[PDB]
Amino acid sequence: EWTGDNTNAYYSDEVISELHVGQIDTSPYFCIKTVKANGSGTPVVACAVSKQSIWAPSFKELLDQARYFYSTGQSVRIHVQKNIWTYPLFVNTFSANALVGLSSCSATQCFGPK
Amino acid sequence: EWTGDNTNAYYSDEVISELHVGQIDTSPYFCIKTVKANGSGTPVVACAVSKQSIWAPSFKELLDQARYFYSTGQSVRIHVQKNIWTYPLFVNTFSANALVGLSSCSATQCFGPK
Amino acid sequence: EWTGDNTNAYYSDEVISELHVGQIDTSPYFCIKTVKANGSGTPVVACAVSKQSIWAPSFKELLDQARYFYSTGQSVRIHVQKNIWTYPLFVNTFSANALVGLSSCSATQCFGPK
Amino acid sequence: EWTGDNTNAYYSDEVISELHVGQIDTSPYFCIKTVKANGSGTPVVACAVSKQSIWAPSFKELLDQARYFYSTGQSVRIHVQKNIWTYPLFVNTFSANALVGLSSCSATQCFGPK
Amino acid sequence: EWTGDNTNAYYSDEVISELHVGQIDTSPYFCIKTVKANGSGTPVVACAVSKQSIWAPSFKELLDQARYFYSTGQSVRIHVQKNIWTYPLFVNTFSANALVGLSSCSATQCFGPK
Ligand SMILES: CC(=O)N[C@@H]1[C@@H](O)[C@H](O[C@@H]2O[C@H](CO)[C@H](O)[C@H](O[C@]3(C(=O)O)C[C@H](OC(C)=O)[C@@H](NC(C)=O)[C@H]([C@H](O)[C@H](O)CO)O3)[C@H]2O)[C@@H](CO)O[C@H]1O
Ligand SMILES: CC(=O)N[C@@H]1[C@@H](O)[C@H](O[C@@H]2O[C@H](CO)[C@H](O)[C@H](O[C@]3(C(=O)O)C[C@H](OC(C)=O)[C@@H](NC(C)=O)[C@H]([C@H](O)[C@H](O)CO)O3)[C@H]2O)[C@@H](CO)O[C@H]1O
Ligand SMILES: CC(=O)N[C@@H]1[C@@H](O)[C@H](O[C@@H]2O[C@H](CO)[C@H](O)[C@H](O[C@]3(C(=O)O)C[C@H](OC(C)=O)[C@@H](NC(C)=O)[C@H]([C@H](O)[C@H](O)CO)O3)[C@H]2O)[C@@H](CO)O[C@H]1O
Ligand SMILES: CC(=O)N[C@@H]1[C@@H](O)[C@H](O[C@@H]2O[C@H](CO)[C@H](O)[C@H](O[C@]3(C(=O)O)C[C@H](OC(C)=O)[C@@H](NC(C)=O)[C@H]([C@H](O)[C@H](O)CO)O3)[C@H]2O)[C@@H](CO)O[C@H]1O
Ligand SMILES: CC(=O)N[C@@H]1[C@@H](O)[C@H](O[C@@H]2O[C@H](CO)[C@H](O)[C@H](O[C@]3(C(=O)O)C[C@H](OC(C)=O)[C@@H](NC(C)=O)[C@H]([C@H](O)[C@H](O)CO)O3)[C@H]2O)[C@@H](CO)O[C@H]1O
Repeated sequence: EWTGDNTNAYYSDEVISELHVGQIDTSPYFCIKTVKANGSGTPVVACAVSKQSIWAPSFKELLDQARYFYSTGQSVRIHVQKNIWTYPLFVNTFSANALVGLSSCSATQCFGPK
Repeated sequence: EWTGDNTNAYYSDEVISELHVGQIDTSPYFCIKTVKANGSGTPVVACAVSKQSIWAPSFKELLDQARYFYSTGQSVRIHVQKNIWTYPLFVNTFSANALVGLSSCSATQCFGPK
Repeated sequence: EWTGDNTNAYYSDEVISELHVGQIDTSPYFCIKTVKANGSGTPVVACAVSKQSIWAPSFKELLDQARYFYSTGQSVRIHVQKNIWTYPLFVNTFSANALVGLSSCSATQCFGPK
Repeated sequence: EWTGDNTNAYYSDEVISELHVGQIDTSPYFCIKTVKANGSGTPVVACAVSKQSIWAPSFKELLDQARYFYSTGQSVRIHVQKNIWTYPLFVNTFSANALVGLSSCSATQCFGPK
Repeated sequence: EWTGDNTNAYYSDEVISELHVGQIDTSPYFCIKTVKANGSGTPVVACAVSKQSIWAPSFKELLDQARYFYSTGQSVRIHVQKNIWTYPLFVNTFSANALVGLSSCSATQCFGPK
C-alpha cells in the first residue's frame, strides 16, 4: 500500500479547520475537518484510528502533522482512503474516510502524489 | 466504548483554564479545568490517569491535545465520563470525571459528537 | 503514593526561573529553580531523575510540563518530596527535593492538591 | 556509514519549502523539498522512510528537525544519499534521494560535513 | 558519573548558534555549536551519539533541551566531556567533545554544577 495509490482520493488547496481527539474500541483516534482555502466547496472529514486499518502504523506521524498544519492554517492536500471506518455512529459524526497523507501546497503545486 | 457514547457527558464552548500534572499509584496523570468561553456557569474538572480506567489507551494523545488547546486558549468541547475516579482525596481535590475527548469549536459548531 | 499526599511539600505562586538538564549514575535528570512571583521568600529547587525514586514514571511528563511553564513564566504551584536525592555533591549543587507535581495558579487558587 | 561519508551529496544554503507525510509498505515516511535561499538553481527533494534503508534509525530525529527548519525558514544544508528509493511511482513523485542529515548554516558556512 | 564531575569541562554565558542532526554507525546523533553571548572567545562544539559513550542514556533529553535553548537564544552553560569521539573524519568536522549537560544562565550565575 502507499498514500499515493490511485485507489486513494485527495483534495488540494484545503485548510484544516477543526481537530478532534478521542477514543473508540480501545484505540485513541483523531479526526480533522478541512475546507477549501478560498471558501468554496464542501468540507472534507477524515480520521485516523490507532492500531486500526492498514494505515495504523502512521497514526502518530499523521496526528503530529495534522496538528502542525492545523496550527499554521496553511493550504494543504488531504489524502484519504474512502469507506474504511464502519462504526455507524462514528461515521455519522465524522466520516468513513481514513486519513492516509498530508502534503503542503505552498504557492506552487501540492507536494504529494497527484 | 466511544468518546461519543451518550452515557458520557460533554460541555461545549469551553476554554481550558488550568492544567496540573502529577503521579498516583505509579501512574503519571494530568487534570484540566475548563470554563465557558463567556465565563458563565460552573467549571468542569476532568483527569486522565495513564494506567487506569478504560480510557488509559488515550492518555498521551489527550495530554498532548489538552496541552495544545491550553496553549491556544481556543474554544473546545470537553467530553468526560462521570463517576470514574475513586480515591477520595483525589476526587475531593479534582473530580471523579475521566477525560475522554476534546473537540475544537467554531462560533456555531463543535467538531465532535453531540 | 500521590503527588497530593500530605507528607509532600508544595509552594504556591512560584515562577520557574532556571532549568538544567544533565546525567547522573546512568540517569538523565533535570532540575528547576523557582522563585515567588511577588519577590518574597527563598528559591525552591527540585529535580526529577529518570528511573530513580518512586517518582520515576512521571519523569517525562514532568520534564515536558516544567519546560512549558518555564517558557511562559506563569505562576505555578510546585510539589516536592523532600530528602529523596542522596548524592551529596548533586544535593549541594541542587537539592534533595524530588519534583512530584506542577499546578497552574489563578489569582485566588492553584489547580492542585493542598 | 555516516551522514558525512564522501559518497553522500549535500546542498548548502537551502530553505525547506514543502513537507509531505504518508505511509508506504506499512512504514511512515516523509519527504521535503528545498530551494536555494537566493532562488537560483533547481529544487532538491529527499525522503526518509521509517522502516527502510540504512538511515531508518534516524527517521524520527530527521522528521523532527525537518519540521523545525521548515517552520523557521532558515537556510540549511541538506545531506542525502542518492539512488536509494526504488518504487517507480514513488521515485517519480518525489525522488530516490534518502535524507541523511540536516545542518544549520551560519552567515558564511554550514555546520556540518562537506 | 555525573554531568558535574571534576573531569568534565563547562563554558558559561554561551548561546547555541548552530545545530546538526545525522546518523553514524547506525546511531542517530546531533551536534551543537555555541558562542559567547558577548561575541568574545572561541566557539564550543559538542556532540551526542545515541548509542555511544557513557552519556548515551541522556541522548534524547539533551537533544530536546539543546533544541529548546537553540530556539530561545538564551544564554546557557554548556557542559562537555573532552576527548570522547574518536572517528577522525567526525572529530575533524565537529569535535571530540561529548555533550553532557545544559544549564540556564542569568546575568550573574548559571543554574548548574561549577
Ligand atoms: C486551476 C484553475 O485554473 N481553475 C480551478 C480548477 O482547477 C478547480 O478544479 C480543481 O483545481 C485543483 C487545483 O489544485 C485540483 O486540480 C482539483 O483536482 C482535485 C484535487 O486535487 O483537489 C483532484 C482530486 O482527484 C483525486 C484522484 O483524488 C479530486 N478528488 C476526488 C475524490 O475526486 C478533487 C476533488 O474533486 C476537489 O478537490 C473538490 O472536492 O479535485 C481540481 O478539481 C476548480 C475547483 O472549484 O476551481 C478553479 O478555480
Ligand atoms: C462500580 C462496579 O461496577 N464495581 C466496583 C468496583 O468499581 C470497585 O472499585 C474498584 O475495585 C478495584 C479492585 O478490583 C480497585 O480497588 C479500584 O481502586 C482503584 C484502583 O487501584 O484501580 C484505586 C485508585 O486509587 C489510587 C490511589 O490510585 C483509583 N484511581 C483514582 C485516580 O482515583 C482507581 C480508579 O478509580 C479506577 O481504576 C477507575 O477505573 O481505582 C476500585 O475503584 C471494587 C472494589 O472497591 O468493587 C466493585 O463492586
Ligand atoms: C535488487 C534485486 O535483488 N532484484 C531486482 C529487484 O530490484 C526488484 O525488487 C525490488 O528491488 C529490490 C529488491 O530488494 C528492492 O529491495 C525492492 O524492495 C523495497 C523494499 O521493500 O525494501 C521496495 C520498497 O517499495 C515500497 C512500496 O515500499 C522500496 N521503498 C521505496 C520508497 O521505494 C524499498 C527501498 O527502495 C529500499 O529498501 C532502499 O533500501 O525497497 C524490491 O521491490 C525485482 C522486481 O520486483 O526485480 C529484480 O531484478
Ligand atoms: C568583568 C569582570 O569583572 N570579570 C570577568 C570574569 O568573570 C571573567 O571570568 C570568566 O567569567 C565567566 C562568568 O560566567 C566564567 O566564570 C568563566 O569561567 C569559566 C566558565 O564558566 O565559562 C569556567 C570554566 O572552568 C571549567 C573547570 O570548566 C572554563 N572552562 C575550561 C575548560 O577551563 C571556562 C572557559 O575558560 C571560558 O568560558 C572561556 O572559554 O570559563 C570565567 O573565566 C574574566 C575572564 O573571562 O574576565 C572578566 O571580564
Ligand atoms: C585498550 C585499547 O586498545 N583501546 C580502548 C578502547 O576500548 C577505546 O577505543 C574504542 O574501542 C572500540 C574499538 O573500536 C570501540 O569500537 C571504539 O570505536 C568506536 C565505537 O564503535 O564505539 C567507533 C565510533 O566511530 C563511528 C564511525 O561510529 C566512535 N564514534 C564517534 C562519533 O567517533 C566511537 C566513540 O568514539 C566511542 O564509542 C566513545 O566512547 O568509538 C573505540 O574508540 C579507547 C577509547 O577510544 O580506550 C581504550 O582503552
